[PDB]
Amino acid sequence: ADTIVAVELDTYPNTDIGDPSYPHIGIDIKSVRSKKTAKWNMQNGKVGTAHIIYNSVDKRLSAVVSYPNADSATVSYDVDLDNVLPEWVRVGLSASTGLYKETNTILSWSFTSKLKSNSTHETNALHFMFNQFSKDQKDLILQGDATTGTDGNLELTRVSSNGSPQGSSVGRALFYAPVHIWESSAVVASFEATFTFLIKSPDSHPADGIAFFISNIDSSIPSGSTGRLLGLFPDAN
Amino acid sequence: ADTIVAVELDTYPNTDIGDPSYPHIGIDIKSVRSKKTAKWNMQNGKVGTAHIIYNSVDKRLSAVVSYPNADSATVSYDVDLDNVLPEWVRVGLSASTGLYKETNTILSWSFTSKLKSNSTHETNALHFMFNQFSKDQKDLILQGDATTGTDGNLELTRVSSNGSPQGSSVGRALFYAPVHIWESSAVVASFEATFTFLIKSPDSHPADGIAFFISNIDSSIPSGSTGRLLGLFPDAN
Amino acid sequence: ADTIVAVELDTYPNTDIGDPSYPHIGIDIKSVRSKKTAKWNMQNGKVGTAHIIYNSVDKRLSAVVSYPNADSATVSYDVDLDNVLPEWVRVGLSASTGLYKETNTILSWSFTSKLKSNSTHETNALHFMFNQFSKDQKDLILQGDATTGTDGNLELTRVSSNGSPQGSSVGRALFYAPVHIWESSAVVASFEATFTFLIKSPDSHPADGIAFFISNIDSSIPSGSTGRLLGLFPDAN
Amino acid sequence: ADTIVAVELDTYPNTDIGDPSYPHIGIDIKSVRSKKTAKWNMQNGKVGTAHIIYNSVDKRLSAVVSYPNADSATVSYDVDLDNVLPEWVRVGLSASTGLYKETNTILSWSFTSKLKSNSTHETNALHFMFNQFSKDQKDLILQGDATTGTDGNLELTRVSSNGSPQGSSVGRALFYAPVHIWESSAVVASFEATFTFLIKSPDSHPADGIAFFISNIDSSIPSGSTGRLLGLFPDAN
Repeated sequence: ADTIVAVELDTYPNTDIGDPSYPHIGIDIKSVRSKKTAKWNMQNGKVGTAHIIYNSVDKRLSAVVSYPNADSATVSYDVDLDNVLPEWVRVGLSASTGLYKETNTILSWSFTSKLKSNSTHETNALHFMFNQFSKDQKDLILQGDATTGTDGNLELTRVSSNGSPQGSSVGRALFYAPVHIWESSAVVASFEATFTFLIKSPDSHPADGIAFFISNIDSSIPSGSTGRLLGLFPDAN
Repeated sequence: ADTIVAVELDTYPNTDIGDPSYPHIGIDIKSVRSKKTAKWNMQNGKVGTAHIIYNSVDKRLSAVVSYPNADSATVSYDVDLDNVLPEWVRVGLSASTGLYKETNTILSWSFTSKLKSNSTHETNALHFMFNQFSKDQKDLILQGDATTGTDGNLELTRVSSNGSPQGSSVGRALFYAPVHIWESSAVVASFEATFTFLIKSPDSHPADGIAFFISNIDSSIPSGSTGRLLGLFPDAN
Repeated sequence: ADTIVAVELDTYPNTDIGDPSYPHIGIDIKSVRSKKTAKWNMQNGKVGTAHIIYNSVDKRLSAVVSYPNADSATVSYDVDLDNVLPEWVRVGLSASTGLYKETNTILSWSFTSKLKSNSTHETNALHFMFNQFSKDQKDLILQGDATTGTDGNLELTRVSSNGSPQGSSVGRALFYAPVHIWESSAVVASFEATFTFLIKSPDSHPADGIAFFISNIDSSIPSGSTGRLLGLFPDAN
Repeated sequence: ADTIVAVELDTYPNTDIGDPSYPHIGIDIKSVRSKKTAKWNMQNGKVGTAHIIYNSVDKRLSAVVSYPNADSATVSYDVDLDNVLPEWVRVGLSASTGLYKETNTILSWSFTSKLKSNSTHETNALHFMFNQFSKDQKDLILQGDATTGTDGNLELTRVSSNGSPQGSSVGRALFYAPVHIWESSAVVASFEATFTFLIKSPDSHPADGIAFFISNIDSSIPSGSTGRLLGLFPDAN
């Protein structure tokens, strides 16, 4: 029943559901079948960085993903988020594995949201930055297999003692406080998110991916959303 | 049972419990009997601004209160907050009225918290800014008589339709997300808070005050904490 | 010879050079003949707010202008700033009067610029905020008739002792430090500017306007750029 | 003739001028003879981080220096900066070598300054962050042997082609824009600086150190200020 808007880092393409034949970054609006995609030259075992931006004037959701010493990949999609999401939402990170696997490690995550009203100097804002995750992270709602504190990192999916990633795993982390993305008097609403990740797999075909998402505040992991469903969607429709 | 650290803007001095004979700003550490106070030339009906700062290196809690076109009042107290408060806390605003009354209106509130670890570029941070309050403020926990949306403001205590403040009222507003003020690897922890208020009363002796406070995450208004207890303390001890 | 990109608040339309028949907001790219315009319901004597945003991924310059209690005006233009401006630029405010006049008062101005590289956590940033201007503002380059300190405000054009605006006046204020808007390794470059202004005139036809601009670092007021040229352009071509 | 306030990371103690017998961090107020010092367990070849903080209410300059996986060193000194420095200043980094040497590499540098007035919401601020230095850094004033762009870093002292540090070298980098640290209506003025450095030397006795400093805007490297004088002082008095 959840309303999901997500930017996915898809490591394992599922050609049967519309995905192109290569790893890619995509913009999902209420469906795992990305509205827009871009080729992503994913690097197994390297730390990458994803930047997501949006503003209510342009109504364009854009994302850039890069690795040090390499060219970046970019994808954009024209979408009015006020027509898709509710006034109050929660933001988070999600990841999954299935028959194929990979570590879905988050080393840092920052988010800034601003609502500027027509009143003079009337700016509402929220900003959080995690460069370090502790074992008891009270400002995060951890769902599924997600855990914090392992090396000061956030492990979205299960990783065994020896560091090996596990299959059929799903986990998400949402910021505790709801985020206001629309107000009747707002002249401009905008946000920017940044996260660094480490996707590693002993396999030649790692899976399934990581996604930054925005949802209704009471969002929970849908049943059997491991694998291609990224812990965000109930089905492949 | 709550653990309270507060900076109070005391409009009605209670000489019977140690308060000096004039309105004052004070620093309360687990007791309504301020550890330190400073004369405050309170102005009925004018908008004022309070700034509170602290850092774990200096271990000094300081606050400054001012009104436009006037000199400010300042108070400081040497206190190691790690020895008083738990690792995770919630921050908020509290106010009360008793036999004497006043409006306890908050027009804006900002807070910034930073935890810097010994790891290179390892900074965790939280920042929120409210310059406008809407009727349904989901990122705030409103307790007691506190309400939002009235003129885009936060009314900590009850105010009737005609704008007149009510007696025997108590209310608090806490930010939804818990705040991390200590971590084993932190080299410096600091915060700064700023809020603008409007205290107005048709009476010559307005009461009782507004306080910025930090407490255990599950803090609630103590029984019969109206009046001099500022919705923070269970007794005058 | 200067390279100018500007967002103008045009109070006096010059139909002879292409302007629509009403006050408007426009986006100027190296010419006073706006590439794009939008109707602006200017209010004589009221304080307004302008917000300008841009990012290198979307390559879209957008601006929103509003007044309290009123609907806002918005204008956007698709332009790659890297193809127009040099790597290093200076940002500022400009205003002019001619036969017709108005006060071109700036009460506040903020600017944030970010350059994010492909290196992990490699973010360069610049941010300044002026909510108050002092008589000797060393971090601003004042050109022409611009002065600071009058009521803690920045007066872009000459205003006499009695508060009356003067005709045939031109002035600009640029931030002292050059701003970096492009780097070979940058994956995303973005900026946002906000300023509050007070345009007042004893006349029914106030003139000429205020503009936020970006230019080459050594930019100076072109000869005879009073009136319609806004202290930015050498001619009306 | 310059007015200097500095926080030094002294790698080579000069017992003849008062320094303790070990590497240390010190707070210098117009003299190379530190007002206060603290033992610093310097690590040759490791990247460290220094944090400096101050505010006009407490009038206490504090600094913390740390390395990953190690305990930090801290030093504080009670000093009213308004009684030492002029209203407008420039901030920067300085370093030197003499008969003994070391690399004085800066990998990142951030600074935030705030001036809060008694007027409602009257906050002036300046913030810059360098996580990357380019060959032509126009927003920095480089003095002496200082250069940028080498590996995206700032080399305060001369380093040859093969990476070996050179002796008798001195260099400084100041932020281009002057910084306002006092205003007649300011109720609180504060700043915080953070920089990461890499001090490496092929020698067992590296020298001489790095210092974060604040000075009059027109400050220049004093004659023969190599070695123990850190490019900041004209003599050892």
